[PDB]
Amino acid sequence: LLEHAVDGRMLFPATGTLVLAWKTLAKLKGVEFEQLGVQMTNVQIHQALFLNPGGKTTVSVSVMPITGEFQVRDGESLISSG
Amino acid sequence: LLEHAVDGRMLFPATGTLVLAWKTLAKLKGVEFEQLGVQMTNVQIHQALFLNPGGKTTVSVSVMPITGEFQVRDGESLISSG
Ligand SMILES: *P(=O)(O)OCC(C)(C)[C@@H](O)C(=O)NCCC(=O)NCCSC(C)=O
Ligand SMILES: *P(=O)(O)OCC(C)(C)[C@@H](O)C(=O)NCCC(=O)NCCSC(C)=O
Repeated sequence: LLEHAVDGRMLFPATGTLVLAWKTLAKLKGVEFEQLGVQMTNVQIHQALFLNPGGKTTVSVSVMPITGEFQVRDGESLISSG
Repeated sequence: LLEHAVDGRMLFPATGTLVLAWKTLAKLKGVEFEQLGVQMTNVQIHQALFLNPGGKTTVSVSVMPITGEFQVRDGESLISSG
């Protein structure tokens, strides 16, 4: 993930919030993420996680059980929604 | 809560889900629910909840941290939203 930069700065991909919501619904459904067929709609990105070499960055996903609304919150600030 | 029936049907009050959502937000915030000023919007009572007299009913209120989307549910059935 360090090999994805934009003008030197190292950003978290915009498709990383899809594989994070897709790996959190699979857990919610008790299935392996590679055996679940998902369809995310109206995915929005409000900020950009700033990676850093030799460091650890944490992010909290939260998928609403029935309806299917998901967050990728990083504390109190939203990094993505859909 | 059993002293509220509609032609013999003992239903859970529509404002019952308002308090459950109100108390859940306070528990998420850590504050006491009586010290919290809330505002629910578009509270749909998706389906009716028939309270079981002389028994116990379970709900699974869920509030999204930042957006505020709350949801009262029982198993895989939706009972409220907003
Ligand atoms: P201002 O114009 O208010 O800034 C809005 C920003 C922060 C740009 C926000 O709306 C945004 O789009 N952030 C970046 C989204 C992102 O994660 N992009 C990186 C992955 S895609 C790639 C080719 O960069
Ligand atoms: P169908 O046409 O799908 O029926 C929809 C029903 C079952 C009517 C559903 O919308 C429903 O039960 N809504 C009522 C929720 C409710 O009971 N609210 C008030 C609490 S009881 C009271 C006023 O005594």
